[PDB]
Formats: sequence, C-alpha cells, structure tokens
Amino acid sequence: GITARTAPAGGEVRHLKMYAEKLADGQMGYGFEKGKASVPGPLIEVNEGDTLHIEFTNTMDVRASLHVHGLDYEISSDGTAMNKSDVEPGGTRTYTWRTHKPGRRDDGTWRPGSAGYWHYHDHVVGTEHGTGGIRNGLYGPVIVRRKGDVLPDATHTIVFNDMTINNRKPHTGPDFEATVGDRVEIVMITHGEYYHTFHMHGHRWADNRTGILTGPDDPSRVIDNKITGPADSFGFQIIAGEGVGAGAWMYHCHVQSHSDMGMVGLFLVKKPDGTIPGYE
Amino acid sequence: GITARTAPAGGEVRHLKMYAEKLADGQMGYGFEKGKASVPGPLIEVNEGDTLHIEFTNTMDVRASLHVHGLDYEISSDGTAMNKSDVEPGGTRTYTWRTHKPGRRDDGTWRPGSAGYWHYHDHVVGTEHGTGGIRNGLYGPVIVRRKGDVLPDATHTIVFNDMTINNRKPHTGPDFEATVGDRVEIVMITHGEYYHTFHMHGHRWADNRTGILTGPDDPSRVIDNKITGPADSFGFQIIAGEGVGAGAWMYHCHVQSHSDMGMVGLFLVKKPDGTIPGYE
Amino acid sequence: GITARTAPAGGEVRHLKMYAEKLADGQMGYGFEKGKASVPGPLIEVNEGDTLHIEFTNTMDVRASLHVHGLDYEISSDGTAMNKSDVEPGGTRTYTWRTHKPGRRDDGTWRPGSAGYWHYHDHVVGTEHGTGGIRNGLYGPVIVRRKGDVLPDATHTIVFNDMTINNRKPHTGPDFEATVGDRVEIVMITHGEYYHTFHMHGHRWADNRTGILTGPDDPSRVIDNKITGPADSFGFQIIAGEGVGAGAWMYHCHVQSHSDMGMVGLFLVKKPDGTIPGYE
Ligand SMILES: [Cu+2]
Ligand SMILES: [Cu+2]
Ligand SMILES: [Cu+2]
Ligand SMILES: [Cu+2]
Ligand SMILES: [Cu+2]
Ligand SMILES: [Cu+2]
Ligand SMILES: [Cu+2]
Ligand SMILES: [Cu+2]
Ligand SMILES: [Cu+2]
Ligand SMILES: [Cu+2]
Ligand SMILES: [Cu+2]
Ligand SMILES: [Cu+2]
Repeated sequence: GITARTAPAGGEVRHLKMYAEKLADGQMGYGFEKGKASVPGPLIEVNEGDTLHIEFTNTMDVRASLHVHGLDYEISSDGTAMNKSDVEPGGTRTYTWRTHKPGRRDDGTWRPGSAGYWHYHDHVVGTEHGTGGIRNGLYGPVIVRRKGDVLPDATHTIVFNDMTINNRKPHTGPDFEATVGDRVEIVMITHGEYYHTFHMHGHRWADNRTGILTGPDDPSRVIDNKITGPADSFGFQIIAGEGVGAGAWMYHCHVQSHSDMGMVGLFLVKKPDGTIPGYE
Repeated sequence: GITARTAPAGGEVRHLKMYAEKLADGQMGYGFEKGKASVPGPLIEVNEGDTLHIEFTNTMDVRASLHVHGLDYEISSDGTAMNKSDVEPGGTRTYTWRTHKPGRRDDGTWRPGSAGYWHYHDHVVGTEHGTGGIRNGLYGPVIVRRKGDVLPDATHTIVFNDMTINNRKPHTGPDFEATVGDRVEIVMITHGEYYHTFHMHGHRWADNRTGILTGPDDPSRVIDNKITGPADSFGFQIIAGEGVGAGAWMYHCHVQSHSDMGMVGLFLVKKPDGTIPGYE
Repeated sequence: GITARTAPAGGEVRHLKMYAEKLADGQMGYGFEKGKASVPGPLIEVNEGDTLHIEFTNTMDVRASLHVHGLDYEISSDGTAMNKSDVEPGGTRTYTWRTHKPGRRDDGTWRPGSAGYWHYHDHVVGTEHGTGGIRNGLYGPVIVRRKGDVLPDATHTIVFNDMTINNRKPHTGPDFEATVGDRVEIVMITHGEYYHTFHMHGHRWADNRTGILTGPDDPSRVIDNKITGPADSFGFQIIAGEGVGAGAWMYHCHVQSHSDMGMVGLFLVKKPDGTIPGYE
C-alpha cells in the first residue's frame, strides 16, 4: 500500500478491562464494560511489539478464564485450571499478552512475528477445555498487525460455532453492509464439534497470512471457499463489489445440510444511493 | 516453461450454450448440447481477461440455475432464487462470467487475478442451496489460466460428491489412462455433506495455486494427500510415472471407511507398448 | 541457518531391516529389530537423493505390507495386494524407496524435490486399504531433508489415530520434555475415520513445507492450530518456550469432545534446574 492506510510500528504497553458475564437468555459473553458483553466478544487489535495487560473480572457464579491463540504469554496467563490460571467467581486477574516482530536469531534462523488473525476463548467453563464456555459464547477475535499491513475500512467477525453463526438462531444472519469500493476485513473463526466450509458469493481472497497477495510473485491459491475446523482462525480483506457491483451477496457454510439448516448470512453491498439491485 | 505450451493472454468475448437435463436414471447433468449431458458437466476453460456469455436452457420440469465460483459476475448471474437469477422449466437465460488479470490498484495494493481451479453447480434444485441439484450431478469444472501458465496434455476431473466419485456406484472408478511422461492435469472438487482426503499413489504436487513449484524459492508444502470439504476446488499437474515408472496407480479417499466402501479409482500409467507392470 | 546444524546433500544407498509383529495386547507395530516394535513405528530420516532398501519381514500370521507416502517407488514396492506387493505370513520382501532433488526439466519447468514430512503404513491388514493394520498401530513417520534444511535437537511424532494419540488410552499423553531454548521438531500425522485440529499452547509455526519462515518474504500464515484428516502429514520446528518461558504447555485436538475425551498431552518445557512453574 502507498495510499491505503497501513499499520505503524508497535509496541506500546496497553491496558484494558474485560469482563465475563452471564446473559439473560443463558448465554455467556465477554465485554470491555460491565453490562455490555457481546457474542462474539469485542475485537482486540494491536501492533507487533505491543504488550497488553488485561484486567479480567469473572462476574459469573462459576470459574471462568481467558485463553489466547498465537500471542506470547507466560504460563501464568495460560487460562487453564491445570496451571491455576483461571478465575474464581467474582474474581479478578491480570492476564498479560505480548507480541513480537520477526527477525534473525543468533543461530541465523528467522523468528516469525506474532502478526495474524487470532482469537480468545474460555478454557474452564463446563469442562477443562471450556466446552461449555465456548458453546455459550465466550469467544472473540484478536488481530495483530505487522508494520506496513494494509488497514481496512471496517472489520467483521464471523464465527461458525457448532451449527450457528455467532450463536444466532438459524437463518438470522448476521448481515453486514458495505458500499461498493469499501475495504472490508473479515475475521473468520470456527468453534465446537464440526468442520465447516466458509463460502462468499462474488468475492475471493488469497489463502495466506493476510488474505492479500503481496504482488505478482506470491503463489498462494486464490479462493472463495475454505474448510475450517474447531479453533481455526483466518482473515482477509476484500474490496466490496470489486468487478461485480452492488448486490445482496450471500455468504454461508457450503456443507449442504448446514446452509439448508440456516448457516447463511448476507453481505449487503450498496450503491452510493444506498440501493441494492434486486434486493427487497 | 520454455518448451511446454503455455497460456496466451486473454481476453476474448466467448459465447456458448449450456443445458440442464434430467437423465434417464434419475440424475441431472449439464451439457453443451441437448442430449449430451454429463456428470461432471463439461470443462469450461478460459484465459484471464476473457468474458463468457452462456446461453443457459433449463430443459427440466423444476427450476434450475447456474452458479459459478471464483469468476466475476454481476448479481444478475448469481444463479440464486433470492435474486431472481434462476430459470423456470423450459426457460432460457444468459449468464455472464468475466475474469480479470492481476495488477496494481490506485491505492497501491495488488488486485488478485481470476486464475485458478474453480467450478459451477446448481443453486435451486431441491433446496435454495441446490442440495438436490448437486446430489443429482449438476456440477462441473472451470479453469482460468494466467498468461504463461503451463498447459497439460490432458485434464481429468475428480469430484468427491458425498460418498461417490463422479456420482458413480461404489468401486467403479473412474479410471484414467496415461503414458509415462504425459503432463496430466487434475481438477479436484468436493460436494455434499462430508469431508474427504484425496490421495494419489506414486505422485505428488505443490499445495499452491497451480500445483506446480515456480522454482526454488516457493516454500509451499509438497503433498500427495489433501483434506477437502464441500465446494472446495483445487488442481495440479503431474508427469505421469515420473521417477516411478508405469503401473496401475491407485487414487482414493484416504478416509478409511470411504476407501473401503468404494471411493477408489486407478491412474493407469502405461509403457509405450501400452502394457502396465503387474496389471491384469 | 548459519550456526544451526543443517542437512548435507544426499544421496547414499542405505539398507535397513523392518519387521511387522503382533504385540501382546493385540496391537501391531513396526520395528527395526525383532522384539522391539513400536507404535508409532521408528522414524526413518534420509536426505534428498538417498536410496533406501528395506528388507521387510512380516512376522505375523496374516498378510501385511509397507506403503510409503511422498517418496519415489516403483509399482513393485506399492505395498498393495492389487500389485502383488504385500507379504505372506513369515515372508520377506525388499522394498525400495528413492528420493530426488528438485531441478529444471528439459521443458523448462521445475521438478519438485522429495523433501518433506511423510509417513508409512500397512495397506493390506483387515482390508485392502489397511484399515485394520492402521487401527492396530502399523504406521510410522518418514522425514526427507533438503540440502541446507535446519536440523533439530529432537524430533517427536504425534499421530491422531481415530480417537487416540499414538494408540494410547484416553488421557495418557504422550508427554514430551524439553528445556527452554531447545529446537524441537514435531511430525504430525492423522489416521482413520475422523478429522481433527492439532493445537499447541504457547507455540506457533509456519504453514508451509518446513514449518519455518525462510525470511521476511514468505507470506505463509503463521498458525498454532491446523485441521487434519486421515493420512495428512506435516511437520515443523519450534524453539521450546521462546518468548513464553518454562511451563507445562498443553497440546490437544481442539475438537471439543475429542479433547474432553482424552486427546490431550503435555509439552513439558523445563528451566535448566529441571523445574516447571506451577507443575505438580
Ligand atoms: Cu487448550
Ligand atoms: Cu458448516
Ligand atoms: Cu458461490
Ligand atoms: Cu483454543
Ligand atoms: Cu451459495
Ligand atoms: Cu471420503
Ligand atoms: Cu499412498
Ligand atoms: Cu458453491
Ligand atoms: Cu492407497
Ligand atoms: Cu480430534
Ligand atoms: Cu491455546
Ligand atoms: Cu496412506
């Protein structure tokens, strides 16, 4: 990018609060604020090098925790019962996540950076693998940017959790809206028991770290369909309606009974006047 | 390549006819000609930049459609009931598929080309996700070449559709024949309910866009076994018998009960005299 | 690497003996020595260009064979009943595996090398696809090094075989030990009926051939979770505790009922004094 906005260098030390709470309908969610928990939990986005101190508070009546993929954490912040890293009811604990930039090691080899599309979830509700917590909605996305990564206009999180999208009832979305030409980022995560295949009409991306081709030398497959299983995460960016125009573009699990049973949503791409060809 | 044949630049405007018909045994297939429908449907192969206008005719007594992966289409050619893009019985509709070359966008980023191994299928028979159409045989392969892509001697399509290969009865192939040294292209597609793993004896390929390593810098895994789920597509080329000689080489799903129940075929690689060591 | 040990050029002609035997508890395993069979079978590791002649002896009362992924073999060493390549009870057969370096073909294209993480298993016990042999433990890892590949301090093999890790009873590991800073290689293989997702706490790797990023230009996704199905194999290296320190780090299938039912182990990373923070 040379006109798109790109990520700066980290790393700052950042602090934030998270809460786990039971929702009125029986679900459980994370939130940055007591009373404003969501499923998925809020996006946490940092730059390679950042350190994040999370003051986590379990407001529920059962033990709960916070476990992250991909990022550096000491065993103190594992989020597991086994290393006494979870949180008693009403309790409070400070988790620490660090991230690093890539570079040469002394042995001459190349250390990978932390950058990528990751996620966090509970590891102790219902079972010692968080099966109950995850089923109830205790998951959320984490993005770590490499210096110079292209930044989007908007980021959406899509989570295939067992037979639901974002724990929603069958055939109730979510739907997302964009205007032709928007740079839209998708963070796609899978949880539970089943494998799925994520499919998007009218759009495609690269099957690599960023979902974007670096330039003509990148041999990564360009795809519009990807098989995923529990705790897989990936992400990409697309230009809404690029080459295809406005429309009510479906995304869905392409497993046939899954889409049939409601794992379907809409990517609503609008003309500037806000209209969508052949929609309602 | 510098002696293998390679793809030219597109794009021309191309026209063709497709038909959907019910087959005598209950299946449904696509064809370029009325009376000559097949499962899989015919290969459609174009060059990046080409535009294809498909005059599609539903000869069946139920609504049917044509939905493509990967290629650019306006929402008019979605192939879905939702955007009134399917076709009434006996009806005729012109779908339009476009393809583009990669290149710089104004923001300085890199737009991916359309090139790759794709497929088309019905989206409205039986359910609004084409579950019935796909089960009955309404699928086929699409290949889009990048300028300079290596062209094969022959292309074969292998479709894992639920528990069948190409809708065939258990243990009935298909089998494919080559002579030692042939450049054979495989287009491999999955449909239905189940995940599979595609495996080939005696041959391997690169897990990237083309299935071929560009040269020594490509870090892609070289494989002979790949997990696939519904609506996944990939493709590759191999040199028949390279380093291994002639033989009756099995390919199969490596899921153990699947191969046991008949998801097996033969890649028959022959010496010039047409004989195969230790075969029949 | 420029201080890590790296692989030399092959290829030598190497000979070895393998045996298949029934174990006292009903399982079946491979071994380099009669009486010392294991599940997984012993690691076989060679350099690109090597040739390996394996004098294989079936010590069991049923026919059995040796089938390899990835490596060059003539149809004589297919390991299948179909090409009369298996071994009668008490019988002995010499299998031959070859490997090649990458390079230009005459047509100007690039031939892939044999290098990668592969495996071997039976193809005739119980069924003609070795379903019984594989279930009983007749599998093992094969590594083929490219010249200049980084060599590890230790290699561990993790095999998801149906609902077991390395055919072990639920919740019995295996556990592996390292000291902070060790270069640990993992060879991960899946067998049987089911898909799994392999997950490691505190560590991540590159999703390419070697599991290592070549340098800053490699766009491969960096991951800590990977979906695998029957007969998939991959491998990687990590630095034990890099950025995270010592600890009892879990690895497990992330399919929720699988981890719940016991597909869990420990990567025990120790301080030099041998202690592990918050472990026992
Ligand atoms: Cu875990
Ligand atoms: Cu699904
Ligand atoms: Cu589609
Ligand atoms: Cu997890
Ligand atoms: Cu669709
Ligand atoms: Cu299968
Ligand atoms: Cu094989
Ligand atoms: Cu589709
Ligand atoms: Cu086989
Ligand atoms: Cu599993
Ligand atoms: Cu984890
Ligand atoms: Cu195999």
